[PDB]
Amino acid sequence: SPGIWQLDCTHLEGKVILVAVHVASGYIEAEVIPAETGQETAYFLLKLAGRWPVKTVHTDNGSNFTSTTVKAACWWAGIKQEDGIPYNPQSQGVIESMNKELKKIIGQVRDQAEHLKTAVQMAVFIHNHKRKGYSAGERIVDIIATDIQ
Amino acid sequence: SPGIWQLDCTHLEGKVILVAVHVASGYIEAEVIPAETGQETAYFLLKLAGRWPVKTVHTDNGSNFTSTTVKAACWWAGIKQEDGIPYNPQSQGVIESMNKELKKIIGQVRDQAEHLKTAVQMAVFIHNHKRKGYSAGERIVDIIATDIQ
Ligand SMILES: O=C1Cc2ccccc2/C1=C\c1ccc2c(c1C(=O)O)OCO2
Ligand SMILES: O=C1Cc2ccccc2/C1=C\c1ccc2c(c1C(=O)O)OCO2
Ligand SMILES: O=C1Cc2ccccc2/C1=C\c1ccc2c(c1C(=O)O)OCO2
Ligand SMILES: O=C1Cc2ccccc2/C1=C\c1ccc2c(c1C(=O)O)OCO2
Repeated sequence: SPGIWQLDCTHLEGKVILVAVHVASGYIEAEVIPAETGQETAYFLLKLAGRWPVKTVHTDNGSNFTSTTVKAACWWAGIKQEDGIPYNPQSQGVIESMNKELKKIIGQVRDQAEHLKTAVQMAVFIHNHKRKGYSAGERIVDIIATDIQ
Repeated sequence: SPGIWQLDCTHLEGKVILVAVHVASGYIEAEVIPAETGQETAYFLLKLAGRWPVKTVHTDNGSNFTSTTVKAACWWAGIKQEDGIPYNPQSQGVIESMNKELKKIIGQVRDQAEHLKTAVQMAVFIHNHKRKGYSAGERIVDIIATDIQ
């Protein structure tokens, strides 16, 4: 489980927000794209895996699970690509809650930037620094450092 | 020490690659932009500081040191913005070497993707995972984990 991430795609302002959550910590990275394609999802996973030791990804839907470009990036980066089926139903709920909480934060900051993408990165920052006690950013570093050592 | 990063801007294919290096580990994040502006540097620093606990940044040149947009982002994210002057000249030489090494990796992958931005993220991945013995990605997590405790 230190290597497990989940993809999640949510919509705001006619645009798509692609999120990766590190399931054990709650830590996230996110970006805005005009629409979810395999091309964009593949690039996002390549960025993530160069930054954190991503071993497994639960993909967000069957189009990205099937996408040959996503499978190419998962092969390149050494990621085991998995489906995203909430074989555990508390999964659907945790992700829904995250999207509602991210959108709330986005609305709390939205007036401080012109572009949605800036607001989304402000919300990533506030989410990862929030203590709840340790923050998600502290949790992920502690988890992965324990895994190394 | 655990919160110190250095900005570095290098050029390839008529484009600019903006790099942040975590000085104690060598770990990097990077992006391709059409040219270095305060706007893009500000956005890049907001992304970085949402993902790692960025306390101090040595800016790469005086235009980004002066930029009011850069200063806004550093204020928003809680980053101490510093000049980039190698009061220790070892610094310049280290950054030069990194740019040469990154360009070398980029050339090694360049034919595997159409777009430079993809090649640069492949190079970020190879650089962060290279063991030296620990990799930069391992060093950064160990340093920050040690700091949290
Ligand atoms: O062919 C491959 C192998 C590979 C391995 C890992 C990641 C990407 C690619 C990849 C292509 C590609 C994919 C998405 C992109 C993208 C490109 C590109 O060709 O630059 O550009 C932006 O989003
Ligand atoms: O260790 C990590 C990795 C990480 C990734 C993303 C965000 C924060 C962190 C982080 C630590 C942290 C450090 C100093 C702070 C701070 C926090 C925090 O609250 O997250 O809050 C104020 O000064
Ligand atoms: O005014 C502020 C306060 C602030 C605080 C933190 C980061 C950005 C901003 C910021 C503006 C901004 C800056 C760069 C951008 C950007 C925008 C934007 O307005 O969306 O869009 C992409 O690069
Ligand atoms: O702990 C971290 C944080 C980090 C950030 C970026 C890249 C790697 C790492 C990393 C660990 C790591 C884990 C498993 C590996 C591996 C490495 C590595 O070599 O970096 O190499 C192959 O299997």
